[PDB]
Amino acid sequence: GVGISTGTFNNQTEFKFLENGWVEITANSSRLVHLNMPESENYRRVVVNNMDKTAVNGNMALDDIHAQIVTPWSLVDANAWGVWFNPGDWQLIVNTMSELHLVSFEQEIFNVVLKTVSESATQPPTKVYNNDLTASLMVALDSNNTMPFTPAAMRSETLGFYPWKPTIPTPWRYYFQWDRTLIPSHTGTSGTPTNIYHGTDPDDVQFYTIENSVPVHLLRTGDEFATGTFFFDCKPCRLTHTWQTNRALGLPPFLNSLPQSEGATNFGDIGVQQDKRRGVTQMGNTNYITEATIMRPAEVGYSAPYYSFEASTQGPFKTPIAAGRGGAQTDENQAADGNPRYAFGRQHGQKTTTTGETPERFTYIAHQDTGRYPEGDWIQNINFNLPVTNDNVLLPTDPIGGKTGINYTNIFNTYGPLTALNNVPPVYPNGQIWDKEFDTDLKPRLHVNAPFVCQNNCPGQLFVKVAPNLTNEYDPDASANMSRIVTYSDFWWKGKLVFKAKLRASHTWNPIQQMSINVDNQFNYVPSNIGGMKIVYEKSQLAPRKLY
Amino acid sequence: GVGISTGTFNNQTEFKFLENGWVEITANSSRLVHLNMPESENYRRVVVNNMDKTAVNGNMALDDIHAQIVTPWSLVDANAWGVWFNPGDWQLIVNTMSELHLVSFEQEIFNVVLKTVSESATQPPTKVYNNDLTASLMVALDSNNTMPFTPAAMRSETLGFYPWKPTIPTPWRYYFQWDRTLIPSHTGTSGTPTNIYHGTDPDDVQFYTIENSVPVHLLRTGDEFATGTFFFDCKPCRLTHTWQTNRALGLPPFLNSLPQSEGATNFGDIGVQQDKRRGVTQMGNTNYITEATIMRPAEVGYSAPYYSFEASTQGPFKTPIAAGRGGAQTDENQAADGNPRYAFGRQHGQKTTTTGETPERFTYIAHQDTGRYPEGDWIQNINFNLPVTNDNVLLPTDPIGGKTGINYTNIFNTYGPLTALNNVPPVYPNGQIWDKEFDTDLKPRLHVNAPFVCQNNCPGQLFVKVAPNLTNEYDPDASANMSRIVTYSDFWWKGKLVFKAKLRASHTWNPIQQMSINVDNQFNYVPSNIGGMKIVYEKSQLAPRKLY
Amino acid sequence: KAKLRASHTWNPIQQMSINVDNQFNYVPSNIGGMKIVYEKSQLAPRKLY
Repeated sequence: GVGISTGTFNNQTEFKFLENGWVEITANSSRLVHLNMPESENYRRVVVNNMDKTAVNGNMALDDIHAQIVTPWSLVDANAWGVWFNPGDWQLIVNTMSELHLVSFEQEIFNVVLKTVSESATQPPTKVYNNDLTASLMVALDSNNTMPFTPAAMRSETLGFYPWKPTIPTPWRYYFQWDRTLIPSHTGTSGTPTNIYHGTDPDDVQFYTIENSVPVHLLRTGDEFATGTFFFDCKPCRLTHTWQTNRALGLPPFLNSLPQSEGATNFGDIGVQQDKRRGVTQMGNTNYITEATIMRPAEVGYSAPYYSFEASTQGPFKTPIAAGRGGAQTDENQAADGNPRYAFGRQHGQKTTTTGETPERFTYIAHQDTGRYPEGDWIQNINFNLPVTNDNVLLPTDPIGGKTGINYTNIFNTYGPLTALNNVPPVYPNGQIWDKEFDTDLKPRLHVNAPFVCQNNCPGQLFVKVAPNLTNEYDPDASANMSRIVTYSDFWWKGKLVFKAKLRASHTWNPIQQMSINVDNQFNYVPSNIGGMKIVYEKSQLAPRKLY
Repeated sequence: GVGISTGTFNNQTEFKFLENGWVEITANSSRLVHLNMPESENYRRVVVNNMDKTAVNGNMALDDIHAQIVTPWSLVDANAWGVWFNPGDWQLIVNTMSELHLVSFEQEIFNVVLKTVSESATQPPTKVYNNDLTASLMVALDSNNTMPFTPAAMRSETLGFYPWKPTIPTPWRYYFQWDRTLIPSHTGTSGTPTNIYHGTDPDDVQFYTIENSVPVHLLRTGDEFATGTFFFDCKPCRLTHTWQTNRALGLPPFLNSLPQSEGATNFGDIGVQQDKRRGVTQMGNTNYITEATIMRPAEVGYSAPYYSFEASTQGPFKTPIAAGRGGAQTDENQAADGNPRYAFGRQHGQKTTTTGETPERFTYIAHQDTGRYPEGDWIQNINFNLPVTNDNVLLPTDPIGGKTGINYTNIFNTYGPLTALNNVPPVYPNGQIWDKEFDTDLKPRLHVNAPFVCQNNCPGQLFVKVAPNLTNEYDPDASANMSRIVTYSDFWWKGKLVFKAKLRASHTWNPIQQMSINVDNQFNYVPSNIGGMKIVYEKSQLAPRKLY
Repeated sequence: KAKLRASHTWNPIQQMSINVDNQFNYVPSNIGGMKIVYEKSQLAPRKLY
């Protein structure tokens, strides 16, 4: 009814321990969503063109030319870790569990309130907000996944992370087809390369509308819309990292001489010469069996061509890399490729009382040792004389193509049938939870943006829009814009995400690295005297696991 | 209730494939309709008289004198192709099906909103729109077809073609009886012909009101009106055209000499003289058997007197022609008679962001070869000497009545008992879907405006009107106009039209002409950067069919 | 065994058709010379993601 509520606020996460060390995690989340009427009631087709920026030779990485369809609908997106967990629940899950399953997902909309602004133009020009009890909110649930899938976590435009703060939805848009061609150059190149935007191929035109595809529900004040329960079928995401490289697989060599005194410089020693040892190598012309030459079962990780831009029908793009380097060799100073860098605003983890429009940034360096250190690689000739000569090695200090800043590791690629690698780790709080698999014949082995991939079907997207509120003067045969009453809405969203985890067990004599609070990160978890909150990122794969 | 919705937006078309190659097409359509209170609450009887225009000799085709009854009700009319299908569904139906049945039709009205304008006269004179929760909307459904049938597609006044755009209904009116007499003339005629409007015959006066004929429902905000399901009984409309003329029926002549080399000028030849052949003719005094003389089973198409104005009790009108010419001989330059010409506005297919009040026009040239080429006809004497003499042929260059611009084909008529012809094709998007059969004793064989004719009964018309909102001062004994509160309405219309089609089959070695998108008509199906949309017309009978 | 396609967008789809250019590739000549010109097979688009 008019003065009857249709739902209940709930933002609790529960832990229900089953038998055999399985625990059912059910995270609830509720928000207050503020929605304005759209700027235009029509679908647009806008072409973005920053050709003045890439007209300077060398700046071809800054390309932004694309085409998109601007729709009057808005999207409610809750596909991020920080929507469902606070740092206490995340510390509990990360420290106590070993693997994670994704079970189900629901959402609903209740307690709709529509108000109209009537700006009484005084000399202090005021505005009185009145309830419009007969206005409607239009809600479309794309359960068959007919619309193009747009995850909002990649643009940092999901729901907010604080339960006591009102949030906004994202204006929806999708990509339209275009053709462009950009020839690269460098600073000090004679002439201008081709920088051409061709247009649209008629064989690839797809124009989607919400009205022709999805049934749209009209919600007044006493109405309530509830999505049913979707059920996932996914692979488990493991909360442990591996440390073993190719240099630490299998049986170590037997030491015939052990140290007799304590110290960091009392080393052990194999008492056999390198040309008198036993074991298997893969060098048919070499009697040396060392730690770098001994045969391993497979290879962990691979080398990829890093900072490689590939061009296609719609312009250049960067090549994605599955796992980057990180650990004792690389810091914030030592720049690497493969580690993602997140940017976000005050709604998603930045300090709420900060000044300026510069976002907050961090680079996520994972714990799994599956990367490569490109400054220590080399090729050598198959003759394999051990004091190697100048013209028999390919070093990373040798120029490729005459360019002194390019070596062979920039174009190297060692992916093969012996390559083993790991899935991507979850990133709290800004990371995505699930993702959709590509509708192609040969599917990729992993995604670099989400730990779960719903294979057959994913949860349908939820669209929302304020219904048009017309005035007395309205002529559809006139070419001008539709004149509407200034209306906005407030509704309550409530979701429920259910997981399933397994409690970890101790295997070693020594303790394990855990997530804790100390004197350094103390004031990152409490509000300030004004109420400024923030959410700093936390690691997810803390405990180690033996690979082999 | 007040804050409870009473319906659901739906604008999807479904395809449900049955057995034996039959598919059930169910098109849904929903709109938002904007309705003002009427200008006057009374019925009027207005006589239109453009006698100053036809006072000039020669302009008697521009007659507009009639009489009509102006009612305060409005009509909701959804009898057009573009209300139910988008160009994708139309391409699917036209390319894949062969015939079309019309099954059922429903409509309903829900989510009524009534608002009053109270213009607070400030120096920036504003107006505040307030909900009137106790106001009513009057809805009359003429299910027995008592009112005169007025199809709105002939004046381009149906509902809009875009689902995301609000639409308006049409103010209802019907024809009243009058008598007029106009004698034609030409430029340079001595004197003035009779141009007289007589008046009304008392034997033919019919004054219809909605209140005395139809039960009227009163709808407040929580109310919902739903028409039941009407069921059609109609002949099927075929989506294939015929190409065979009278010159291509039956067995061709046997060729005694075939060409020996390829080329466009290596012709075949019948090796028999024209006075030595066999076969049946219909010339009792002629031994020549040629392709023009050989007997055919019947005649396809007919000749009609074209641009012939007939006069009757109520003035002159044009004579309708069933099928006009079109193809290799006629273009937009070569003007023809019989092909319809549509005019329409921004609500019905014109570019929405265009300027001016000039409508958009197109001439629909069909594919069926059932017309006539009047420049190639001739009569000749029954003596039939084959090099024909000057005074033995009637040519289209010979003047009829001494007039050099008139030949005998303007007054010719060859309709007979041997005439075969085809039904009218559907015109997307502006064409009518169904039509009512005349309530006369001898009914016409076809209509030139709709492919379906509901014979016994048709769907009843839906009338709508805002109920009167009186003020405190109201005196019915005073001769002045009723003073009302300025009120308008917004309601949602939702219809459901069900068809039945049969999937086509391939019969020939060669492919068939289809409807496709290419580089010419590419930007006719996508919005612009402002949101300007348009709907260009598409052909409906694409595949050929053998007549005999 | 095939599955009939469905319409998803507002705009039409590119189809295979006969026109004035490829007209005489599907009929025999006056001597009987026939030919078969190649045709494309993946005409309609599909969203990848």
